[PDB]
This record gives sequence, C-alpha cells and structure tokens, in this order.
Amino acid sequence: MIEPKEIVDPLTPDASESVNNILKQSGAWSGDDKLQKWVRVYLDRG
Amino acid sequence: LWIVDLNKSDLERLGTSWSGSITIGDKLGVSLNQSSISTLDGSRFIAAVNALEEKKQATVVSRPVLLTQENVPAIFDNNRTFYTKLIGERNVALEHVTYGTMIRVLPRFSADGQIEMSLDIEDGNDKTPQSDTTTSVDALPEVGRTLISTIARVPHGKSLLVGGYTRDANTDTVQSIPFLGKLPLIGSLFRYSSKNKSNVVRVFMIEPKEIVDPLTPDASESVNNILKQSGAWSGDDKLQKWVRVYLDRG
Amino acid sequence: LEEKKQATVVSRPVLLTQENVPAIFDNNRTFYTKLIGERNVALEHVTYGTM
Amino acid sequence: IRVLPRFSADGQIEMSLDIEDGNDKTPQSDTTTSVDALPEVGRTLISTIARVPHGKSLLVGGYTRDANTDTVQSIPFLGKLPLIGSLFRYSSKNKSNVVRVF
Amino acid sequence: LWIVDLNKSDLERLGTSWSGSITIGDKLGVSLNQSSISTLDGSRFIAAVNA
Repeated sequence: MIEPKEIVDPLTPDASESVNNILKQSGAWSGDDKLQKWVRVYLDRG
Repeated sequence: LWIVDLNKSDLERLGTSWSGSITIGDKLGVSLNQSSISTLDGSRFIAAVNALEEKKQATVVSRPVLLTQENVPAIFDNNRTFYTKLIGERNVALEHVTYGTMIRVLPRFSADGQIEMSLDIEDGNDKTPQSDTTTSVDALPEVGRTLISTIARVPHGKSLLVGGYTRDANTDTVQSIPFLGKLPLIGSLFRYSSKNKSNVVRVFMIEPKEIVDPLTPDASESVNNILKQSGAWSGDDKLQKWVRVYLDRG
Repeated sequence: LEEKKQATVVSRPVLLTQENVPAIFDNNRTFYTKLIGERNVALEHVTYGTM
Repeated sequence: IRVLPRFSADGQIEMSLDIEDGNDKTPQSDTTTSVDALPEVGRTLISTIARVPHGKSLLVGGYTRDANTDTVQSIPFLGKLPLIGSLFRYSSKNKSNVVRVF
Repeated sequence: LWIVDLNKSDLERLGTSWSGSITIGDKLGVSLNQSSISTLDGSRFIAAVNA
C-alpha cells in the first residue's frame, strides 16, 4: 500500500523529552553519575 | 541526530513428536515416520519432547554531534567494537560486534531563522554470521544497516523526523497426530505448538541548533575534575611536573 | 502427521523529502531464533531487506 | 591531526581540522581479563573548519551511547509455582553506557 | 585538542537450563530438549547453572 501526507510542523513534544522518558523507564539513564556528568553537561544545553 | 532502537520478542515451544518402529515374530515390521528397518530390528519406538520459552527486550540509543560553518561540508564517522564476556577463561573464546556510523552534511541559513541541511547518514553492524551460543547473540543486540539521502529543513532549535522503520510479526503452528490428537483425556500429549512474536521500531531523528558562544566552564576545568576523581591525576609527581608545566599555561 | 501453519508480518518504512528532489531509504536486519540446545550448538537466521 | 590556522581581526582563531583516533580492529585478547586490561576506543574521523575566540575552548564533535538487555528464559509449566519455581529461571541483564567527545 | 573517553558496563547472569532423557523398560524413551536417544540409552538427565 501507499499513503503520503503533508507535514509543516515540528514534533510535539520535543525529542529531548522523548528519549528522557525512554532512558528513565527502560533503565539506562545516565545523568545520576557524578563521574560522567562533567562532560555530558557540555552536550545537552549548548 | 538521534538513533533509537526498540526490540521486543517472545517465543514458546511445547509438545512432542514421535518416531520409531516395532516388530512381530520376524514376519512383519511396522515403522512410524521414516524409521528404516534396514538400520534397526529390535530398537523400539521413542519420543522427543521440547519445552523452552523466553522473553527478550533490548534498547540502544546513540547520537553523534558535529558543527560546521554555513555552506561548507563536513564528515563524521565512527565504529567501535563491543566485546562481551563469554563464560570461561581457560576454555577460551570471544565474540564481538562492530558498530559503525557515518554522517555528512552541508548546512545553510534561511531568512526567517530556519536551518536547511543535506543528509546522508548510515548506521549499523556488518552482517556477521557469529555468536553461535544461545546467549551470545542475546548479549549484544543487532541493528540493521540503513542509508538516507535527503535534504530537509527545520525551524530553529526544534526537532524533526527524518526516517524510520517499524515491523510486527507472529507465527503459529500446531503439529499433531491425526487420529489420536483429539480425544479429551490425553489427546493434548500429542501436540507440538510453537508460537513466536517480535515487534521492532527504529527511527532517525534530527535537530540542529545555532551556537555562538564558547564553552562555560572552560575545558581545562572539565578534565581536571575528571582526572582528580577518576583517579588518574598526574600533577603531584615531582619527576614529571618539570615538563608538564611548559605545557599547561604557555 | 498433520499440522496447521499461520503467520503474519506487517512492516512499514517512513521517510520525507522536499518536492522535486530524490531520496533513498534501504534497510536489512537479520532476525535470529533460538534453536534448541546450547552445547549441541547451531543457529539459523534470515536477512530481511527493504529498499 | 592536520591543521591550517589563521588570525581574524577581533582576535579569534579559525582552523581547519581533520583528526583521527583509535585502534585498528583486532580480533584478539582471548582471555576474559585480557580485553579488560586495555580498553578499546573506536576509530573516528572529522573534517571541519571551526573558529573560536582567543584562549577559550570549543567542542568539535562527539558520540554517546546507552543500552540495556533483559531476558528471562524458563520452563513453561513449572516456572511459576511459588515454592521452587524460581529454580528454573535463567535471567541475564546487561547494561553499558559510553561517552566520547573531541 | 582533548580526546576523552568514559566507559561503564555491568552484566549479570543467573539461572539454570536443563536437558537429558530417561527410559522405561526398553519400551519407551522420553527426552528433554533435543537429546537424541541414538547417542544415549541410560545416561540420565542433567542440568547446568551459570552464576
């Protein structure tokens, strides 16, 4: 089968809230660590 | 960009399957299910039951980051090899999967503030027939190869999808004996049922952002918080400081 | 011997472009399944390609 | 690493970067701690011009990864009775999470 | 330039997995999990635990 659709809008909600609902529920969240947060924090908010 | 994978599968196997032969007085030989009498004369008929089931679930989320100027190309690619510990040190073996990634882009600015880019991306492992033992494939999940070739524009600081793949599947079979598999008392001792079900999504996202500022705090304070807490700091040594000090402050 | 077999599989790719520009998507996963036995060891596998 | 730098007017530096780092893919270190001794880092390659103000530090590219794995292998009938039903399980979790940035 | 790496992993493995076969009076043979009787007649069923 086939079906296209037109798209003009960004994703709602945002992608940074999608994966942070994945990683805190699949059991792989990695922001608690006080050894690795010193270099992820350069990398999440700019 | 955001790679993301979700895998989920369960499988069950239960039932018997019979074979073998009998004999009567060296005058007649009755065999069940292709058991040749030319290899067996008194070996009576046997059975085989299978019982095993499991539930598998695995996720993997990876992301590359890279910056350019506008109207200039750039390439990023990467491939690590992930090992896992097969059980045994003298009875020795390993198994390993390479995990490759590639991305090249060509961005520009618009008038109203949105970014337009030009994407070829790749991700996956190479097809390797390996990990022969049952949990050896279970250790490291597999993700297939993929390739996009797409220009796509997106408003400032927000996230748009660029392509994906989903898949759902079942399987059902009931293998049995024709006459004796329907009587109510022990008729379900002659079944052989094996369901199977897996369902997998995988999608590539994208989001750019504009950047004008240097990193806050500085990088020399980042690694000096790493090395004094991971336990590898090397400024205490009175034999090696005489040449690192030419090298930290100019 | 007799049996009854039934199987379904439903898959979908998604992708976007602009208008009047080409684009390619292709994919191939390999699906393993657990043959019964760990020391009596064997596997079997099927690649599933899409373009 | 190869580069090609120049000065700007206001004091910032603009450079031209191709860098590489890693080991070559070697199937080796067969014993269990032999891989554990020396860690592995994958190959990487950048091709990027990037400018940065004087004396401060800017990021040029990186890679992170998170993963799980869960499986519960058991016997269908006898794996649910309360008394010794958990003697027929086979559970094996797995979890790794790795960052790396230039 | 500054290379930096952080790696972290943990892994656990626990449980059993069974196999083997029995016999009754040289008249019938019941086997669990692909144990062929064509290699074994009196070798009773075994287990394997990993921890």
